[PDB]
Amino acid sequence: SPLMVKVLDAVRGSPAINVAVHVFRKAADDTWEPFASGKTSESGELHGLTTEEEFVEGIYKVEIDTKSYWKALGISPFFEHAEVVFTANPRRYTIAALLSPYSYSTTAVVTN
Amino acid sequence: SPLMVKVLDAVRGSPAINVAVHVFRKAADDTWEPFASGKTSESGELHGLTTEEEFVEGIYKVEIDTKSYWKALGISPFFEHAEVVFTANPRRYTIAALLSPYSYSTTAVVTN
Amino acid sequence: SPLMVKVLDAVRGSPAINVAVHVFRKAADDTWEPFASGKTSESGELHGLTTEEEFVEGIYKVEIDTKSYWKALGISPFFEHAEVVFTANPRRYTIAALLSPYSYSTTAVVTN
Amino acid sequence: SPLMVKVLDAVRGSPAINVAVHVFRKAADDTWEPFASGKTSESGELHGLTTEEEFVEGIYKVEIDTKSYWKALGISPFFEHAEVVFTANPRRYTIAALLSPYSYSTTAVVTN
Repeated sequence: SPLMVKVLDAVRGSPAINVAVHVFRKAADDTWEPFASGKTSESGELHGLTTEEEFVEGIYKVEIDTKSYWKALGISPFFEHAEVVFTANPRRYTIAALLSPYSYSTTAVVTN
Repeated sequence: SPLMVKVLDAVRGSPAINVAVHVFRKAADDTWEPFASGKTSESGELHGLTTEEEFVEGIYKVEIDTKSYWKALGISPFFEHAEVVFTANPRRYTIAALLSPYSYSTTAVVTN
Repeated sequence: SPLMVKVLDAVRGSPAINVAVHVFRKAADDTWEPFASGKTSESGELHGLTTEEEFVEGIYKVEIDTKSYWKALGISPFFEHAEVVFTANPRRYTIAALLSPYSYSTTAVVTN
Repeated sequence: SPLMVKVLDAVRGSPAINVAVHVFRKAADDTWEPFASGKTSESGELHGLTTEEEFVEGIYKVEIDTKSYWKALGISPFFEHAEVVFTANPRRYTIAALLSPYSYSTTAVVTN
């Protein structure tokens, strides 16, 4: 998958497991259409989101839903989800995210 | 204003000046309606976004548009904007954001 | 003070109050000598650390002690303190730090 | 190695390659003695730092030297190195760091 997402938990010092991630792609009419989605594995990583054939040039939004994640862990968080927008046009993108109930950090690692 | 936004630049080590910030509020029909917007001042701060009368309970989205900010500074960034969602229901909220072309961090400071 | 330190708590979404901050300056013999220290106020800010006369060119280390901070709040943290080194030679420096038991972020805002 | 270090570059959106990392362990006399060191590989990762036999309980400091890293890339950074202190006593520790010339973030991921 040319797009991968990795999520860590800053409160517990662990991979964030079973985090829902949704990806959208901007359509010709300026709407966000669902493109791909998944849940992080035990390693905090989300593999197999998309493929090189499907991941064409475009404007993409990656949404990470934190509310459900924190609640299963017994936390009611302030930040409920985080979103980031970028253009695809190097050809492997990793979005690495760090989660806390009142803070998020996201970084793009873009490689060959 | 019960909602304030402060933005810093991690590349240049400065307040991020003239950053466009848009705030949306989720409507009864689950749509994001425009609620408030502004640009950061020389201090990187955005004051007067809203008021206690207007800032009622609800689900809010704060969007920070980085593309225009980086371009005026001669940078074409990878992350184009960042969004965070939270519920309003302490009664002063500060969203502090740190900007880089490949990274964003946002933190909520919620006080009385 | 040409050097200011501001600390936020990412777990609780608040200023980090009463955080001990120590500043060292590298001596001619390559040793870190105590230069200035203080505790953050209710706003999470540490004012009056030093003065323009005292804050001469040099290599400085800012150390932020998190162990005592987290314990008073009932937390036994993994990261016990964080340190950053920079050279002083713009003329107001703010070190802004964000604290979690398993994570720290520090940013320099350097202005006139 | 029960201790691993991974470093990313927030300016360029890449693994930070050839970053010098030094690890110290606090001695009986309260001095920081050199324990282990290495340089990050092309993946931004530093493997083989230590072993389970050598990595006994103690207070450890991980120092990441950014000055040399940024200069080879044509940057003269403000933050010259970052240090974090923790106690070892889960049994695999990953220190993940994100680098910018005016900002650093470090997170501990502690697993089995």
